[PDB]
Amino acid sequence: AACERALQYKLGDKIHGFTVNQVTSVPELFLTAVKLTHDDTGARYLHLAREDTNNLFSVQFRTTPMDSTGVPHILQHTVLCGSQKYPCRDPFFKMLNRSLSTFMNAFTASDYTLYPFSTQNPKDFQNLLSVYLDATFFPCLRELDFWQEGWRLEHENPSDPQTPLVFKGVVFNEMKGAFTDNERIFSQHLQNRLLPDHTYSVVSGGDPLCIPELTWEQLKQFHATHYHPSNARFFTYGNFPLEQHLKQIHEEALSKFQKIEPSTVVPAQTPWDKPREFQITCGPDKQTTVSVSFLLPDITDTFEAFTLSLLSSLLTSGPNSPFYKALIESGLGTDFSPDVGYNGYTREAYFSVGLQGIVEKDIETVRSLIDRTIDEVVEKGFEDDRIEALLHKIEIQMKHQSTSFGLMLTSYIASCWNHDGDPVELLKLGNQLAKFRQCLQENPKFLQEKVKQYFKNNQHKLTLSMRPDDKYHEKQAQVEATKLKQKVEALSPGDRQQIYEKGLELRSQQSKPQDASCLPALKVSDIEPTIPVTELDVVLTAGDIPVQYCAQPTNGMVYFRAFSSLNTLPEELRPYVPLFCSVLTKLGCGLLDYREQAQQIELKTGGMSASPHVLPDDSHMDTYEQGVLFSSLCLDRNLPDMMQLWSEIFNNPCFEEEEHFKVLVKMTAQELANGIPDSGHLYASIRAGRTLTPAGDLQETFSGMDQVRLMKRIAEMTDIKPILRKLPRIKKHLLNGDNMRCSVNATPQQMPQTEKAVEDFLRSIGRSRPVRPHTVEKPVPVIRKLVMEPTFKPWQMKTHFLMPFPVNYVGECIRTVPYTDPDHASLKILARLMTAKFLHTEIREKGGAYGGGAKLSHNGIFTLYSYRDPNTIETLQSFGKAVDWAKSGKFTQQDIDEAKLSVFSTVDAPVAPSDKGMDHFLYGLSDEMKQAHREQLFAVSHDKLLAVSDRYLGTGKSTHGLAILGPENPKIAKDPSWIIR
Ligand SMILES: [Zn+2]
Repeated sequence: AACERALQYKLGDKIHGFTVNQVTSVPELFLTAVKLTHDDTGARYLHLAREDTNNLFSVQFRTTPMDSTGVPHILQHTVLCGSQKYPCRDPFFKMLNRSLSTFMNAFTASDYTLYPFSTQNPKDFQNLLSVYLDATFFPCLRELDFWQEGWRLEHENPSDPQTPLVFKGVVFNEMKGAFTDNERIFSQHLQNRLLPDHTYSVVSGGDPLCIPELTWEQLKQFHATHYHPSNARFFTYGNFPLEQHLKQIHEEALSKFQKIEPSTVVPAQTPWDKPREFQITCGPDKQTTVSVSFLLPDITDTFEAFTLSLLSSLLTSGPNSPFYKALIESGLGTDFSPDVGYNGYTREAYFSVGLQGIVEKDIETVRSLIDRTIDEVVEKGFEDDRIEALLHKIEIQMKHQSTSFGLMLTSYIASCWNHDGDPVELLKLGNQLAKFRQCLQENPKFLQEKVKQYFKNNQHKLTLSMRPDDKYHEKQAQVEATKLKQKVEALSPGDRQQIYEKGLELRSQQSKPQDASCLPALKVSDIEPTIPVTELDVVLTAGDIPVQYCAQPTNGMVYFRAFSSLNTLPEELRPYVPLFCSVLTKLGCGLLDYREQAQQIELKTGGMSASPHVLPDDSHMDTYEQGVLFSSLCLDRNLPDMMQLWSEIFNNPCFEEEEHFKVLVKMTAQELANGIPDSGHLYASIRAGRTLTPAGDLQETFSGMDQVRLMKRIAEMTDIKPILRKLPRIKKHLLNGDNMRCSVNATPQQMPQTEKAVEDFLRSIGRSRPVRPHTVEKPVPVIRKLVMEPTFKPWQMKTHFLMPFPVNYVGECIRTVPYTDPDHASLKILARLMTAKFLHTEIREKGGAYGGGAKLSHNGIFTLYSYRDPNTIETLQSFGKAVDWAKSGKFTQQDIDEAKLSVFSTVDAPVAPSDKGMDHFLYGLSDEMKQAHREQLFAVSHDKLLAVSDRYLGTGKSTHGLAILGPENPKIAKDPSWIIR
């Protein structure tokens, strides 16, 4: 075992230029931590040895911008554009298709940049390690790679210098879209105002109005100052041998450097003498946000950070928390303000609390309630059972097995490590918990004293309020048009000529097919021919309810799911099903009111939820399954309590709870509205697909813009009673055992108790004709009752949702073929091929959009999309040209092999013990069906790819749907084939 092998390392051991400084067992996480330092550079290393085949590498640099140009963000994009050992264009994106990685990305936080990848293949790991090391330490930083990724002046037609110069660039648009999210605007300003003295006062990602101030030389300087191994932290996780990692890191990078003292220290924020307050504005959607925030200690004091994080949870988490009762239940707002709770990304942490959706006349009342709540907590402290619930919640987080543990761990330790803290102390949760408990036993006023010290008597307090401006982005555009004009007018004739020539040069480099034989690569033969079979046992229970049991190493956790059909539900009630689902476990049950119920759920489970699903059939486009998925998890010992809760929720849910219902509705509506820009492409594609299949229509109703708008309507109702009365009607057709199947994932030793607890639940719920005339029994590989609409006819629609956004989100959906159709595998390969070889270049590289690609869903919907796109019309035109390119067959066998690697990267991604058997449980596909599909994927050839392109994607071949979220577009507005919404 990897963790055992690492215990053999001794202090003082020398390995490939590193010295072992510490070896620590962390048995609660089944791992051994090895701390090392590189001898010559002083670079810090942490290896977490654990029996996990999904290994991760990351390198972290302390990056401290002193302006809002976004230099560390733009640098992060640019280092991935070519390096000394791999000078070809775009090593990172190319490696995405030459690898079987489980994760490959890069992130820029406020004061660090982090470069992680993960994979379960050891050769692949070495390959990706060499590319990442070369990119971060020896990057090309070519002027034109920057122009592409950062910002540039470019003629609207690069080969026509009489066309106007405009701003373009990937990060430029990425950040425009990031600050389309009004919570992100608030969150950025909060940090900037609370920590105004140093690096934390600026916009590290890039303020769009500041980006064009960035120069190429500034970009290179920032790299020279921050990207030295003395300024870095190296991290590996998993069961691959440490020695090979150290050998690569030393020989390919660190051996070329000597020790420096980096000029990258982030100094302490000097505490204020008196609180401050500020007001800002932000875009339209009466709706004022206000928060109060407090500066907290240095996160490098790990136990104090741990204590304050838990304290922040006690203060703000759930309907029983003091701030929830005082602020959310007050009905003064819709939801908590952004970044509520503990914020520990910055050298000094901070706590924040407040509300959004408040009428401006209520700001002072909110501020007063915040102060009154603090005084009350100081005086009365916290309920002991809530503290037990929190410690229980942490136990669940400790025991639950995830597939991305390495990524979670490096992200969790990053900020503390950034400021020379000790990441190993962060891993010792058992110690931290025990010390926290001992601190409660020894001082009964421990938490009260902490609240008094950090909240009541703390002068470093910020009140920030934000109010919408209906012309927010318009004013930004006007300022941008202004700055553009100033730059352009300043151009000498030589400058204009340089811009023209370099623009043409960049376009050429973006167009010319290039040799990539530089990069390492796996081969298709490195893909496993078959997959391990999933073992499950289906037992008919409580008569004829099928229950699926899947024994897994869940580490003492039980995962329960029940699926209940929607086939008997009157169709008029369908749009209210998502609302029903969101409040079902939150309104109280039986003798438990909503507060008692929340406490029991927090104390006894890791969560209990219901959600509506539409599950497409594997063989027929116009057949689907519809129902509600009930999902929960708990520790072994709490299983009977969990099922008792499910029994009460199914039998006696509190549908008379009108007050709390209104709170939940307004929270849900607020959250759905806030999340639109971040998921803009998803909303576009859901709309575009809604007229293509019966399932698609239902999905729009459940989770599309229609559902967002319905929730917003409901949240504005003066009398919510007519809605509330629909809930019992829904309960009647759903909360029973008439059309149900369940699943259980647990350890084989926990299985026997679980079968009994599950049987009792099923016997405890109600028992004893589909509203659709055509229902069909589809046996598995459990009879599922599906809806088929044999007279469904797809039709084309084009919808433009007018949004006050500075960028666009575009979706085009095309009806193709279901999973078991042999052409499905070809279309799946084609989606990645088109993304990698056409769409990424046209839409992102040339266009400047943050994202552009194609994908194929299980339902057979082929979707082309863009994300944070400055274009609309040109993007739709590129979709058409992508199809023309596919039909031309102008791609190589190597391009196809790379598309396969990419697809299999996704398809063969690790599945958590809790999620095993879910493919079978939900979609009813057996291992035999998946393996057949896998073989079809392996057999996809060049001739098949051009055939399916012509057969399904060509004009007039299949039905298409289109949707756009974005601002006014004159051309679309004048086209009567477009619906404006
Ligand atoms: Zn970025």
